[PDB]
Amino acid sequence: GMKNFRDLGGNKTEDGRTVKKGLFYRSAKLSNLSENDIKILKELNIKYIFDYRSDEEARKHPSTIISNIKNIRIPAMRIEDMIDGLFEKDGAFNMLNNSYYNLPINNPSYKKLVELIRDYSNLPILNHCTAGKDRTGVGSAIILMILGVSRENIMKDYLKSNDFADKEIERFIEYKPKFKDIPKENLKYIFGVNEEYMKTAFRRIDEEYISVEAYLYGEFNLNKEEIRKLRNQYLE
Ligand SMILES: [Cl-]
Ligand SMILES: [Cl-]
Ligand SMILES: [Cl-]
Ligand SMILES: [Cl-]
Repeated sequence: GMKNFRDLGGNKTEDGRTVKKGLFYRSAKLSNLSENDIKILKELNIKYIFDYRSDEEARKHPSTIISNIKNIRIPAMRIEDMIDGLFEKDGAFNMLNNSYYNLPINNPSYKKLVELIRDYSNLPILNHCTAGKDRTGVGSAIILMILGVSRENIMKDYLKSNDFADKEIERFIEYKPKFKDIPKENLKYIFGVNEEYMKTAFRRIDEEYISVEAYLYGEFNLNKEEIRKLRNQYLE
């Protein structure tokens, strides 16, 4: 089917409301969808699929076409080798952390995503990258910030990608049995997500802005009254 897929609805906000279901979805890539997968997405009435991937990723893994669903792609970024040097100075843990540091500020992809979600007529939307975990992690976190979800609850939704990671780790060990005794928690830094990555994205926000509200105003021109309006539309 479709991997790492979930509705952001049901998350609690700091003001006591809950995000409405059926408006914001996130997933991993949408290539080689079955006709049943297409039926699911059509029955959810999704209007836009928002793709964070690079030109090369989209060329190698084109999304399946769905009648009546419009696709918008804007790149949000500018295995054996990763495993060996995983924790070294220039290794994959440090490099992925650095990617998260660079994601939330001056991002043309997230700016377009926020522009889309500012109008109810554009919803429902689905946002995805390749694994649905890093670029979609920060983009979905931004949606949740706009909606008023706490950092603790943003982190919980972010870490849900580790269920997909567990399946990806098993798939990888089938491909390369020589790594069957690498600690699974170590492979999760590559195939999954970790609190430090999202904390690095938060830290960039906090270094640049005194509050999440200031960040949303500075990066997306979302003033307080506009945030109030969106919350009244999208929360129950
Ligand atoms: Cl999954
Ligand atoms: Cl900016
Ligand atoms: Cl092997
Ligand atoms: Cl944490």
